[PDB]
Amino acid sequence: GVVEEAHNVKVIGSGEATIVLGHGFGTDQSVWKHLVPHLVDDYRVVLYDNMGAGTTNPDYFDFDRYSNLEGYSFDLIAILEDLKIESCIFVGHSVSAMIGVLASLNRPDLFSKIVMISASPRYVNDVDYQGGFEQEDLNQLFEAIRSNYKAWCLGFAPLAVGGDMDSIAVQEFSRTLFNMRPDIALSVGQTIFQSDMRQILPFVTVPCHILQSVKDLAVPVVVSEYLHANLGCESVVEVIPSDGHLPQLSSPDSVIPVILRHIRNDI
Repeated sequence: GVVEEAHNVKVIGSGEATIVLGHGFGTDQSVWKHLVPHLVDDYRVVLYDNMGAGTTNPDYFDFDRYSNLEGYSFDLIAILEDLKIESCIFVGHSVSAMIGVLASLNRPDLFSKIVMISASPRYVNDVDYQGGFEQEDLNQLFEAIRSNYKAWCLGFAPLAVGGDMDSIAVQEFSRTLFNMRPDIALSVGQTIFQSDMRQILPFVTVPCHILQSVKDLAVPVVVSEYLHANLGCESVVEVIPSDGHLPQLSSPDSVIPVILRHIRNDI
């Protein structure tokens, strides 16, 4: 269908047991390349790209629709409905964790579990909340994006990925990041960095597994604690001894076994 094509949907396997994987800003479904091999024997695996990813048609990026994270949640529900999926485990990386959470408020019946990787409900600091960023520094970031997108990508990618700056993962993320149309990257970056999902956390009913690197440029460890304390569902936190915002791509040996444990085992 047109929705599935537009999001580059891939479905691997069949049967009831289903896992759906959603990616974060700057990357695409390829971020899951080290996880998927360990899932396909036990699950029907669904991969898709967020609208606005470099692998998607920019003509389909409706700025009004995606001005709130709910637009992405509607896309996710649409994909699940089109594929006739009545229940899944959802694994959400970065912004996709919150997209899955929002989708679960509208259709909790569609999700049995949410596994979050590098999630945050709020990046901007206030006097009683640490998200990791002051507004002035976000403003500088947006300025840099608009000034020279390629130069910004080259400087940002090693910081986001962490580890050695010359790594394959850094190069890969730099490529997928620059693959986004610059106006879409700027718009999406603003929408995500300015988001606030804190207030809806108490309404979540689907159990959540909260995973992150101990060193993550965009997610202070206190954010995992905040999610755990404020989510209205049963939840569990595991901070991984890894570096980076895309640790399933850049540090799979330490990160993949943790993700698999949380997928396979309930709280």
